[PDB]
Amino acid sequence: GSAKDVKFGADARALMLQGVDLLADAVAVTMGPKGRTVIIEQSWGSPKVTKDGVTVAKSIDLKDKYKNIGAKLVQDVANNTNEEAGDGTTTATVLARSIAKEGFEKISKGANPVEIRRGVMLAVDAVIAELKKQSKPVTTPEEIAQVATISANGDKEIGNIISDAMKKVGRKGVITVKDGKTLNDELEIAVLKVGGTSDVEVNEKKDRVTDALNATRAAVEEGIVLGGGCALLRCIPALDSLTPANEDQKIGIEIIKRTLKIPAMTIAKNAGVEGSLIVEKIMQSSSEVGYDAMAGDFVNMVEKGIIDPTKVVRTALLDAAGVASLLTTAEVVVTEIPK
Amino acid sequence: GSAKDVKFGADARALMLQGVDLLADAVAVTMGPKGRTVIIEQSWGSPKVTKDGVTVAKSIDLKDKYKNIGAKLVQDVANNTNEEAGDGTTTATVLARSIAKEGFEKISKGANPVEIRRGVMLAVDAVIAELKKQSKPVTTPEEIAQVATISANGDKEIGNIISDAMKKVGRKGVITVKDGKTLNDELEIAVLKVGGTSDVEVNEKKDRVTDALNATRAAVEEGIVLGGGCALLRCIPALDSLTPANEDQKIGIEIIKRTLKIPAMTIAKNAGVEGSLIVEKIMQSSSEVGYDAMAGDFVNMVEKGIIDPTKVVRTALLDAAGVASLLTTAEVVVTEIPK
Amino acid sequence: GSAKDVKFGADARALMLQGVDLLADAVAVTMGPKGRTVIIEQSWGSPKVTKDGVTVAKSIDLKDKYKNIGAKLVQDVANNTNEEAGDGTTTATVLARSIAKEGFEKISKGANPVEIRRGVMLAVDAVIAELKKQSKPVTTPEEIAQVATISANGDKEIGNIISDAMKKVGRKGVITVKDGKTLNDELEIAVLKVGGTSDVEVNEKKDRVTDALNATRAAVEEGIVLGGGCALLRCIPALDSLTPANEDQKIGIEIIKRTLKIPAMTIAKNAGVEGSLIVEKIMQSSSEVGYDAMAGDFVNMVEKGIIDPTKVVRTALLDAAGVASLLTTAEVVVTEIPK
Amino acid sequence: GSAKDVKFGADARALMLQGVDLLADAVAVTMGPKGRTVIIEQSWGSPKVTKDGVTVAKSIDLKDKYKNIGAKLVQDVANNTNEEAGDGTTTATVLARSIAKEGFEKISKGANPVEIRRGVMLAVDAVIAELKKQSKPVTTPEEIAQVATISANGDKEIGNIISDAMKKVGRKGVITVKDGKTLNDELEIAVLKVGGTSDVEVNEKKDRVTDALNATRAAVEEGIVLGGGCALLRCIPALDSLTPANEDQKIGIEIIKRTLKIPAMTIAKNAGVEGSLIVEKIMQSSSEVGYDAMAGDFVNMVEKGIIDPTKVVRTALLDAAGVASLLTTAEVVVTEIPK
Amino acid sequence: GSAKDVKFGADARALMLQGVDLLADAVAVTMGPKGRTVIIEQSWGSPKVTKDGVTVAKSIDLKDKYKNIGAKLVQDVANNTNEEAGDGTTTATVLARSIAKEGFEKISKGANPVEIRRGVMLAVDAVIAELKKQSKPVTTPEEIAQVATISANGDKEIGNIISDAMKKVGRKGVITVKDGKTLNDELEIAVLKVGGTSDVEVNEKKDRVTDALNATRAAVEEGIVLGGGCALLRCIPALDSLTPANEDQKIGIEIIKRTLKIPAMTIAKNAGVEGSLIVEKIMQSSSEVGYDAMAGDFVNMVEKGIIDPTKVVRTALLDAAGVASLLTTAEVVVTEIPK
Ligand SMILES: Nc1ncnc2c1ncn2[C@@H]1O[C@H](COP(=O)(O)OP(=O)(O)O)[C@@H](O)[C@H]1O
Ligand SMILES: Nc1ncnc2c1ncn2[C@@H]1O[C@H](COP(=O)(O)OP(=O)(O)O)[C@@H](O)[C@H]1O
Ligand SMILES: Nc1ncnc2c1ncn2[C@@H]1O[C@H](COP(=O)(O)OP(=O)(O)O)[C@@H](O)[C@H]1O
Ligand SMILES: Nc1ncnc2c1ncn2[C@@H]1O[C@H](COP(=O)(O)OP(=O)(O)O)[C@@H](O)[C@H]1O
Ligand SMILES: Nc1ncnc2c1ncn2[C@@H]1O[C@H](COP(=O)(O)OP(=O)(O)O)[C@@H](O)[C@H]1O
Ligand SMILES: [K+]
Ligand SMILES: [K+]
Ligand SMILES: [K+]
Ligand SMILES: [K+]
Ligand SMILES: [K+]
Ligand SMILES: [Mg+2]
Ligand SMILES: [Mg+2]
Ligand SMILES: [Mg+2]
Ligand SMILES: [Mg+2]
Ligand SMILES: [Mg+2]
Repeated sequence: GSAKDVKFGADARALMLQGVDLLADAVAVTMGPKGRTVIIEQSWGSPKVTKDGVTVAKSIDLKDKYKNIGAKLVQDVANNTNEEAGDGTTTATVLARSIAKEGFEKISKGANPVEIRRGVMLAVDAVIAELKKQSKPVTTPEEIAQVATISANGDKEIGNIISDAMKKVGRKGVITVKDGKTLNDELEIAVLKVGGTSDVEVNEKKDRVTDALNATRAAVEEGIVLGGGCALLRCIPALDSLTPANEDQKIGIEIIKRTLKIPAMTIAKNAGVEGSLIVEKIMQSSSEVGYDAMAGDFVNMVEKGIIDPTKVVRTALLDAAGVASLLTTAEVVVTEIPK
Repeated sequence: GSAKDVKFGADARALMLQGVDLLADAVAVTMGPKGRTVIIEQSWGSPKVTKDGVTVAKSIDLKDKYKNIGAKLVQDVANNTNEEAGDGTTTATVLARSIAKEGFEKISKGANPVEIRRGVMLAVDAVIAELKKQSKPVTTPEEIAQVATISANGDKEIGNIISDAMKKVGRKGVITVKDGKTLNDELEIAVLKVGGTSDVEVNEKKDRVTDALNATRAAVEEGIVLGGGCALLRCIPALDSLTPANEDQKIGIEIIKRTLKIPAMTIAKNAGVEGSLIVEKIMQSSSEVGYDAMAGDFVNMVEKGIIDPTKVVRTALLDAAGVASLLTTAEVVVTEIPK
Repeated sequence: GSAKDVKFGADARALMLQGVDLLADAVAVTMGPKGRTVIIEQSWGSPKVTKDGVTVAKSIDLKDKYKNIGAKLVQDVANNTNEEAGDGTTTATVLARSIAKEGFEKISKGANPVEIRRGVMLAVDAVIAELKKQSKPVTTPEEIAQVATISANGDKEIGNIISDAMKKVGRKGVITVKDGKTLNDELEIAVLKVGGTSDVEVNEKKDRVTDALNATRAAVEEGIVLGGGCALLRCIPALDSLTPANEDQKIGIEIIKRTLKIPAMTIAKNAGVEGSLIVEKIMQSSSEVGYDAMAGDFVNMVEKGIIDPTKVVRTALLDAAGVASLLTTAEVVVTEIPK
Repeated sequence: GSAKDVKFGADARALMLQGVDLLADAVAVTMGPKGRTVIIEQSWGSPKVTKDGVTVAKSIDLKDKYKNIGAKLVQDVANNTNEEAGDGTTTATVLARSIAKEGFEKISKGANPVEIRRGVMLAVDAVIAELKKQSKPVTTPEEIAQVATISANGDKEIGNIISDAMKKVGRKGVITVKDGKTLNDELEIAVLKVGGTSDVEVNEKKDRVTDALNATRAAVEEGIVLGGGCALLRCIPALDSLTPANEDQKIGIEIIKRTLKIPAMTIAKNAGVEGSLIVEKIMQSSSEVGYDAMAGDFVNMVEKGIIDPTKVVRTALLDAAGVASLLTTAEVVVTEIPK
Repeated sequence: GSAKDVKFGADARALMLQGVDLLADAVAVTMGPKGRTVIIEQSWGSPKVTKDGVTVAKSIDLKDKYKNIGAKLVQDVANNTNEEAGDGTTTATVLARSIAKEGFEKISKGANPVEIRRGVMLAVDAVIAELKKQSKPVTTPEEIAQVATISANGDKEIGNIISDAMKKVGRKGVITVKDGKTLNDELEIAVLKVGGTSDVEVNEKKDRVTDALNATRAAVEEGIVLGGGCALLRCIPALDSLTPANEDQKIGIEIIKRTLKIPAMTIAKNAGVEGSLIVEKIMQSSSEVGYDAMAGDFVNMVEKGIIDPTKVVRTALLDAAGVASLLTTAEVVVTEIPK
């Protein structure tokens, strides 16, 4: 009914990529241990300070229709990752942005983006198989504490509290988080009360505790892989083994291969160092060796406790790859007229 | 009641042709195996990515009144083709655009567009008779699988699932598509669950599965002709045999004869090659020989499985020809004032 | 109550004649066998393509108040002709435009437009008497078929269907038209189902079938005269016989005499030839000889079947003449201020 | 849903710092004995004249979205300090502004604001421990009178009335303030009636009496420290003893160390003298020696009666530090479009 | 002739003070060893980078008429100081700004600014007498080297070159500066060639060499006092000894007494430390002890070589005080209308 504006070819792709880049640049400043926070103005009260990828993504709406379409697709990526895992939304956002950019710049007159998407799906399936091959189950409560601490932005006390809750009520016991009226966090028999002074602080801490609980639930329901994005880096040889069916599938496989390095470079970049050199030295190093951004040095991640649930990284990669690959098949964009 | 703007002669025809060209150019980028997708912004939620001709056509509304009139007529073509067949909307759209363009360009002071329309109807009846003469019934389930795969953008798994459903519940059994909550497609006794990661992917896959089911229902209800637009190409000698009654009917017959080459040229164009040379080599080739765009070579279509239901192409040609021929008879266009 | 704008003399007449000319030029492109169609944008859905004079006239509303007054008067002419006959609206529109133009052009300081209107009424009464003298009753079903075919824009099948209906249910039997769900027209016992592919096509065909039914009902309720506007051309000697009472009545008689040639010239003009030469050759020819526009040659009207009901032409001439003659008497025009 | 504006890096930090500086500069003109008042226009009646920090803070709302975000955060600081103590809102506001300013000015590419916030929390915990170590309980009613007088802007009669009320109904007795209909303050058995001539005067006096009652309740529920900001100045050696864990924690500790001098400097500034010299001479002086701004000379605070509840200063420092340190971690600010 | 705008009272004073503050804030960032540079856009070529006070002052012209009047007066101060000394323009600018500010702030209905100006003149005469009493003549070439190095922004090579030139051509010999075509500075028999790479660098170095030569010429023509603004700080007791004749002269004497501390505070402020504490510790210290900003510690000025010509400081103080005191007598300002 309403009048529509139709955009063709690389112009619409460029506008959507600008929107995706804006949303992903806003989200990616909160990734890793040395990541900052984002203040979102709240209409009815005090602003909200958050380090969560999905919370930042869902709060960004753009005036331009095509940039808003791209932003909405990235929000879909982040929301799907949040609902199916509870953690890993920033990683999914950066992976989706990388895949979308790689697919957009590789579109030519003779290229077939549908077969590129197919090759992306096969590459992601291979990477997921490698990740499942590289997982190790959680056998000790210390691993649970390490996972909770890593997912709580390196907070020892949150991990200790979650480990105590899992010891008290069992590994599969019901655990919930409710805001506390005191300065410190406490545990009741499980119910977690979050300490703080203002509502913004308790909300940020509650978001981090919820992320830690979701991540440790995923880590106990599935295996454990290395942290820092190195688990995704170790799957490049799996893609090297695969053979393409045609040129477009080769393009998609190379897109996924280039994207697999993105989380580690983002984590290093937030730490103030050069991500490319860090990733190159990680790949040249041994399989057990990774990069600690908080300490800023190459260590053994299992010993240091830098580990991630394999479910979180698996679902983040899958959602980001699927949505971005579907996006790259675009040729025409139809939007409503901005009345 | 409301004030009206009245436009005469070739100016209104040019404006309506511009609207038709815009809508058809938006639609035609999704035709054939190497066709891209279209993102349509949704008012209430995430945008919709589709490769369906009728879905793209129905979502385009223009501000200019005359361009909107042309777009509405092309939307009528696409909607009628979708309702009476369930597939072939893009072919009907491109055929309607071609017929409208040729009819508009052949209008002179002494020309009679009504007799041109009559000649167009005679030519289309002859082509439909030839298509019915060239059909072959479906006798093996492998033909059903080939038809479903071709109508599902070359997806082997969709064709296999539909063939399994037809084996289990019979050729005339009740089959429906419902969105799945898992990663892969599954069959229940028939009900199809569509796999995916996000809603956009499952919606696109559901649209393709519905297209495949409608096309295979048409293919079992009627005969089978060659794919790739070659079946419509083989009917040119039938038009050569026909004799006109006057000059206007000859003009209409030549309009239909030139339009018959449009689908194959569009399919080749989406593949990144020159449509004219492909169509010429197809016409010089044997009757069984057609052009495979995915493989990009001249093959035997029945052996390779590039086949189409004759009902789909028949109704697409009929609807497009009727509506476009009625359009070409225009001399005056009356629209409402854009208050 | 509301503020009014008052216009005097030839300026208001010129504006009103501009409005009348616009509406009549829009309507007259659909007159005769070689007439085109008009697309009218519909607010709630798809546009409507029509060849009907009254349908085109009723859909034109002008922003300018005086042009809209003229257009409204021409719409009155067309609607009265449609209601009292069911056919002949385009002929009435062109006759009304011609009479209004000649009446406006012949107004001077000493001229009396009321006596000119009186002379117009006497001339039209004489022409109607001549038309009644020249009529011949319908005695054979072939005449019914010819009348239906002529009134259905030369469609043989519509005339055959209507003749079959009149044979089945009698000449005065109840016959109605309802839209069909199939490709071809069919008859039930009388109910007519109209075939087609899209709603626009069935609507145009329904309008033509309704026109044919109304025209054949008029032709069976009254006599038959020659088609192509020749019947109105044959009444000029009747006006030559008449003697005026004063100068103004002579002016009116000459206005009607010049207007009597309008329909044939319009039919020839839509055929792409010179109307003046065709009318002159018809007048120099024999009484039985007329001009076939579809064949583009001078033939015998009765033998070829180009015949019209006398009631349709009689009422079209009467309505057009009355309204236009009343129109030409204007000196002052009062309109509302365009707030 | 609504369109959002996203600002990155130091620009958003500068805008929020401008908003914070505006609100804190408005608030800080009312600190100390030589502080002025603020008139806030009331929509429904006469304006309100107040010397209360939270009342001034809550009444300032800025049009610019980022400045409004900063102002809202400072309002959160002031409101939390008012709710948890009843007094010390101006001190909390100035401390929060100072901490936010130093945190913003120390942000670099390699700096980690989260670890800076951690160091700030450690330093504040150390300062709170020192304040608890330096407290002395209230043992005499003269101390209650001194605390009430200090918190009532040096009003002897308010302190005398509150001391009489505490003698009559006990230290923990229920005491409330109600506006009086007479010129002078009176006490009933406890209910305080505030004297005055106009509603503005009685409102200002009621605000000061409520502040005095809350402060003396805190002073009787906890210990007593030196006034004039000297108690917060005496805790710098406690920070000197502390050792950092890394560079960012050292930055945070130095931020808190520099902030600890803010209240005394502001009190001196409102008195028309140089705050830096006063603070330096206070630090060089003995522990019991502080600066009397009303007398404008260095005296013994306990003997002169310049004392503060330790709870008020403790909670003001804690709230200001927490909220400001959370603010300094900002990198991206998302606001609504000013429609 | 041209229309005039007249401003009365404190509004014009505030506008002129804003202009003076703008110019002085621009100039004062280049004072002391830790002073930055100023880039002034040149109309005909590359911009000019300078650390010279008069060069920055003369390049600032304001659009507002009253601010431009204040800026023009400060430019007069700087130009007179440059012409009569060759050095000390920044000190004169900051002294003039301080005197103007205190004079403007101390104007009341009963105050007499003319007698305040008189008291300022007596105070400045007393300070000049103290400066002449505290001077010591140059007896060694090492003192010449120290003076040249101090006036050349601590450049050892410039001081060495100037000392060599004075050894070669005598203490009163003719010495000039000409731009060099080589990378390093050289001396010919005296002519100084300034090294560098581009014109901006050689221009900045030439300005510093000219400043050093003018300062050492003044230092040999007159005595030597302590650097860092300590020489002006040591004259406060001389003002303490003076007795006023009335209240306005006391106000002027206190204005000069407060202004005498400005250069040292500015030098400390440019070094990133608190000027008030540095000045207080300098005044509490011994007469020979001053503050080295480059080393950032309290040292012996004569031994370290931080010395200034007494003529430069004397003329800077005299010019600044005279012009600013004349300015403070303002009551009415008349400007031209900005056509
Ligand atoms: N100390 C550390 N050194 C290196 N990498 C780390 C460290 N702590 C966490 N990480 C990595 O940073 C990621 C956490 O980023 P986060 O902000 O939680 O993004 P998301 O919410 O998308 O998981 C984890 O994948 C983890 O591997
Ligand atoms: N591999 C192939 N090679 C050549 N032509 C193909 C191939 N696959 C499908 N086609 C042709 O492309 C058409 C399908 O286009 P499609 O996007 O479904 O348009 P529509 O929806 O109008 O049918 C079919 O008519 C088929 O003949
Ligand atoms: N083949 C023909 N040759 C010449 N005149 C024709 C022919 N067919 C129809 N006509 C004339 O054209 C007229 C029909 O015009 P039409 O579009 O029906 O206008 P209206 O609706 O006002 O009758 C009839 O009066 C008839 O005499
Ligand atoms: N005579 C005085 N000399 C020095 N400091 C004082 C004097 N009276 C009060 N103060 C200080 O001023 C502060 C009171 O400021 P106030 O306006 O109450 O701010 P707040 O409402 O935030 O406490 C107290 O902390 C007290 O230490
Ligand atoms: N190392 C130093 N430590 C302290 N003061 C210094 C040092 N070097 C120079 N100064 C002081 O800084 C002043 C030089 O400032 P400058 O930029 O030359 O201003 P101006 O051009 O007005 O003299 C001198 O008066 C000198 O006393
Ligand atoms: K994050
Ligand atoms: K399609
Ligand atoms: K007509
Ligand atoms: K206050
Ligand atoms: K300088
Ligand atoms: Mg996380
Ligand atoms: Mg299809
Ligand atoms: Mg008709
Ligand atoms: Mg108080
Ligand atoms: Mg100098």
